[PDB]
Amino acid sequence: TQGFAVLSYVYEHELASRIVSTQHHHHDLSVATLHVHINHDDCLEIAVLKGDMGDVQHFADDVIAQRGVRHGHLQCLPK
Amino acid sequence: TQGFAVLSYVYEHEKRDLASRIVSTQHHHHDLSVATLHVHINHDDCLEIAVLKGDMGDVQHFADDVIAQRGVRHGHLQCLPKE
Amino acid sequence: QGFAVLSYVYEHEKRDLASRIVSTQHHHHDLSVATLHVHINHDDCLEIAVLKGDMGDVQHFADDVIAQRGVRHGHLQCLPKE
Amino acid sequence: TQGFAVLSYVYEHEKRDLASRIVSTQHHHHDLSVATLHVHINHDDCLEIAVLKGDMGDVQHFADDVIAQRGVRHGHLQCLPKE
Ligand SMILES: [Cu+2]
Ligand SMILES: [Cu+2]
Ligand SMILES: [Cu+2]
Ligand SMILES: [Cu+2]
Repeated sequence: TQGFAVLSYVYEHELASRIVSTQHHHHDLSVATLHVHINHDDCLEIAVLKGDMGDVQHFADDVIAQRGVRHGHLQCLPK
Repeated sequence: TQGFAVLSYVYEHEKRDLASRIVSTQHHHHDLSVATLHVHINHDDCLEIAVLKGDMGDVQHFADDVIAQRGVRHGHLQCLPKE
Repeated sequence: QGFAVLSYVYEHEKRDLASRIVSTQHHHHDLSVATLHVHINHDDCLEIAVLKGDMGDVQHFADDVIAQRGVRHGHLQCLPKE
Repeated sequence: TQGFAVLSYVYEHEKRDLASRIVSTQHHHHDLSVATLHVHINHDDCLEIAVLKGDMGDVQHFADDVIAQRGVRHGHLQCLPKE
């Protein structure tokens, strides 16, 4: 199954480097990411992903199952 | 003078006590920040586009500080002062 | 009192729908941070809007978007102040 | 020359035919359009930042056409050719 997906999460940046590195390990899955600096400590990120829905879960696992990542949510949009 | 601005730049996410520093200064100045768009342009390089809002002088000074970090390339500020 | 992530899919060529979505968003521009738009296919757009403010106001605003005829896959993640 | 580019511009959202044309052109050139960030800067005006990818001739021709529409203001292009 192919399609798009939306992966949102909150984290304390002071981890930011690890998450970007994690996304690049799957960068042909990534379309773009929106980042909002919600307070001095916390970041809100929303990554839009495109491709195989199995690759998507692996991306989401690598990000969401990390310590420090909160409020994770994956929405899949299969074709 | 108030307004908006678009600050863009490219950096290497591995060479990244820099990555930590870029996000850290945005947070120190988060009153200026609206939102940032990040595109992974290849395995090594990140394009970031930071939309800023506030006093154009403060925006300029902030942007210069970001661009002056070793490893930030293609640093570019487009100012949109209020009409 | 918090943030939220509003995400939805719609057909951009639907003139009344598209006009209504952006019109509601501009009426509540004070509750809006920024929106990411990605083109899904020839017909369909994916938008992700980050919202900020009172959770009541933010939810009512999101409901006004999601209730529009033609908005698909509408989803709201509320992120109340911690 | 392949690469990326950052195209930014401002327009009034009440110009519905202009708005529809901007998005329809992005979908027409879907290969060129990566993603777009939109900020509702006030009740009337929109700021959009489109990230583009492709041949720099194609990207610049696309940007010209957007900027050439009456009602598009503050049109700006930053070209990032492949390094
Ligand atoms: Cu942040
Ligand atoms: Cu990156
Ligand atoms: Cu679209
Ligand atoms: Cu707008």
